Amino acid sequence: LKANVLQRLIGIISDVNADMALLPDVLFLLGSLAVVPEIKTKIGELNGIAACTDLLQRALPKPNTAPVVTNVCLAFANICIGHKKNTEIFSKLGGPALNVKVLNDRGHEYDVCNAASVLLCNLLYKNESMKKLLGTNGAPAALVKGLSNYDGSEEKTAIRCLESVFKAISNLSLYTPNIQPFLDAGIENAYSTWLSNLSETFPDAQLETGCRTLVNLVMENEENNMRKFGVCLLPCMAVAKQGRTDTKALLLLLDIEASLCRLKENAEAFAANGGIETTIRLIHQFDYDVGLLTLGIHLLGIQSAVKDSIQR
Repeated sequence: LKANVLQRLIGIISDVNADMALLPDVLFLLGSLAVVPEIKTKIGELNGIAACTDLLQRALPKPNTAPVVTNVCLAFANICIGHKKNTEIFSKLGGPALNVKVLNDRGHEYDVCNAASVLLCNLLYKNESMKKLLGTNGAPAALVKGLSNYDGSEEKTAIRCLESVFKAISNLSLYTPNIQPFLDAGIENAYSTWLSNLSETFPDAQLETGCRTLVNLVMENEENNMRKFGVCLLPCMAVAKQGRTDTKALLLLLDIEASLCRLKENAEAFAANGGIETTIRLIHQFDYDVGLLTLGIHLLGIQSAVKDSIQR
């Protein structure tokens, strides 16, 4: 305080002609000092969040700003997390919408997408205020857009990105209010594209994180919703032929199917696409797995009702 460190960082952030190589590090340090709850509030008070929102605004359309945009987003995440007073200064500055803008306008950039998604989650934490706002802010859509924009790349950047987009989606869905938005946004069509573009090379850990949400999306037996996510059957099934050994991944993949196959339209599709054949091929390899057995026979139990299936 006596050396006016915060004001100095804050000033460099404000200097329209700041050194573009140093500024990432400036942003990172500011956010880091928020670790001491005193300085966190005092950044808010010393008009830091404003200097940061201004910088995000004048940096979004510029090129060669990826380091700057990610770090400002993260700084926001470390400054606002469970800090109502600082969260409110952010909201009154229109920061939620900025976040969504960052996802919508710069989802192609892996480091950026990642940081923006972290910000979202860091706001939702504790602040219900934040929960509702983002569901309406158009955030749900942006996330979905990103999922549907995944290129199936397998670089750490990309991977970490997804794991963060998915994390956001989940922490949003946590609030029942913000579920429906996602459905209007067409999450179903995105998940489908994701699975349909996946590879056997694709990391199993991610598959989990992903499917884990789908699982919840389709958990209840709302007939219409099963119809809604019907697009997710044939790709869920193609991805289970691939030949993985992650039991915890396959459990989800089949749980998706089991939920879905509570609809005769999908049960039949399952059957017609050699679902039952591949289900027993799977059950065999993994018959040590108490759960994947429990779910594979349950998934066959539906098929006694289906026609021309007992024969199959």
